[PDB]
Amino acid sequence: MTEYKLVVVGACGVGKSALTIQLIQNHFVDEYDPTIEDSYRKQVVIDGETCLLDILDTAGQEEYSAMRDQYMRTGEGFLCVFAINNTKSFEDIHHYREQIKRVKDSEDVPMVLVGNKCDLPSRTVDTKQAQDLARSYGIPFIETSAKTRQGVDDAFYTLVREIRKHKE
Ligand SMILES: *CCC(=O)N1CCN(c2nc(NCCC(=O)N(C)C)nc3cc(-c4cc(O)cc5ccccc45)c(Cl)cc23)CC1
Ligand SMILES: Nc1nc2c(ncn2[C@@H]2O[C@H](COP(=O)(O)OP(=O)(O)O)[C@@H](O)[C@H]2O)c(=O)[nH]1
Ligand SMILES: [Mg+2]
Repeated sequence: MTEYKLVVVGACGVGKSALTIQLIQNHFVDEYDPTIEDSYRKQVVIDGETCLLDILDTAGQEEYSAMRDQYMRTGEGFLCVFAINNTKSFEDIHHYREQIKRVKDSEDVPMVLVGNKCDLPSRTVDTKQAQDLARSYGIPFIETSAKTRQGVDDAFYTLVREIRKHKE
């Protein structure tokens, strides 16, 4: 079966680890060590086709370094996560998109924009703001809550669909 290398990126504390652990283990982690970067494998059925997901949950801060850049080029799709109560993390999406474009030779890289923590009432990044940014990039936007699990599988599966569309 096909294996998809997915890379979860975004600012510190947006929910990268919580999203990933909800996908893999189906529980919510409150204090997953912010410095720990690990990969997880999971077999899933998407649109009736079984595949293997190979998911990197990023945590390191280093950039513009040959080794990390070479590794990130191997990512086939990127889950670009911000938190809807963290304006800075939304603004950082530009930086993450630029890093993906910098390291990937391809001009069209599978990406999904994820606005996480949608269970919270204090929302400083509007749905429309994020939808407009996703429309500018031409990529899907998904609102998620790792806490309640809303949209978690949909975000990852949407990214796989974006890779399948790119490879075809
Ligand atoms: C809690 C700690 C945590 O989760 N993280 C992960 C994200 N981190 C991170 N920080 C930065 N800082 C640069 C300052 C800046 O201007 N902004 C907007 C944050 N840079 C990161 C870069 C990358 C990254 C690096 C390379 O080399 C390639 C590449 C390709 C595609 C996507 C990202 C990258 C990563 Cl993975 C995380 C970065 C802070 C700690
Ligand atoms: N309310 C809420 N809290 C979340 C959500 N996702 C993550 N968190 C919390 O925000 C903090 C940072 O999450 P984490 O996944 O460790 O962030 P990372 O640095 O991006 O890996 C932790 O306390 C999580 O429990 C969410 O969807 N809703
Ligand atoms: Mg983490």
